[PDB]
Amino acid sequence: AIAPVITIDGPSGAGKGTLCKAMAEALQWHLLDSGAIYRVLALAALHHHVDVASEDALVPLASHLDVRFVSTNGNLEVILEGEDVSGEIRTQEVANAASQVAAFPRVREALLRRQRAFRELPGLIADGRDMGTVVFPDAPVKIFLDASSEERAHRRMLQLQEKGFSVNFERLLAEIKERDDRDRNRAVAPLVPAADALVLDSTTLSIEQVIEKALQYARQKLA
Ligand SMILES: Nc1ccn([C@H]2C[C@H](O)[C@@H](COP(=O)(O)O)O2)c(=O)n1
Repeated sequence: AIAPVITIDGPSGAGKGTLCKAMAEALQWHLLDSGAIYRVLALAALHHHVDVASEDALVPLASHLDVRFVSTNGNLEVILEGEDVSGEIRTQEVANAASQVAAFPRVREALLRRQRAFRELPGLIADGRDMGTVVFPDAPVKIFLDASSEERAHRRMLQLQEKGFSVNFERLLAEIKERDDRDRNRAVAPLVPAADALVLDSTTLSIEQVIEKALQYARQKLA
């Protein structure tokens, strides 16, 4: 309950993950990739044949979901039912399925405790959509990392090409656009910056610049 927390909310592909890892390292604080949980759940639904369009069927899945995260030894390691799925949850599908699953209010609430349990001394950087607005309301440090949707798409495309996957800009743009709209239009706990959240727009800023500003702001408020 009583422990500092830095929330980093923002749309898809805004670089929250990186920014979260970089700050966790610079502060030797714990990390929480909330998206990973939603993605893990969606992967459980697929394996256990649970209808992703059914709130009733997802709830029992959510409350009894056996997940597990291991310390970022250079990377994150997601474990479902004792099986490293770290790569499988990083596909487009799952990502689409996590959005879908994420829309049901009853589901989110059934996951509330698991996320809040990451709040431990000395600190916790929390990456998600509603960390600063629902999950940890009283966070002393709230950042809303964002960009234009065109930029985030270009970055995503360039990242895919690095790994050698075919790409299309138009398509990718429509992929995230849909994703955000869903997470933004959602009647319960939608994407939206907390009033006291610092809006970080990284459109023209390099990666180091983002970290630089994020850390400057954090250290200031946390003394
Ligand atoms: N705190 C969060 C994190 C994620 N999501 C949902 C909407 C995102 O589309 C999806 C995957 O998020 P991420 O790409 O950050 O893994 O899960 C959410 O509703 N709340």
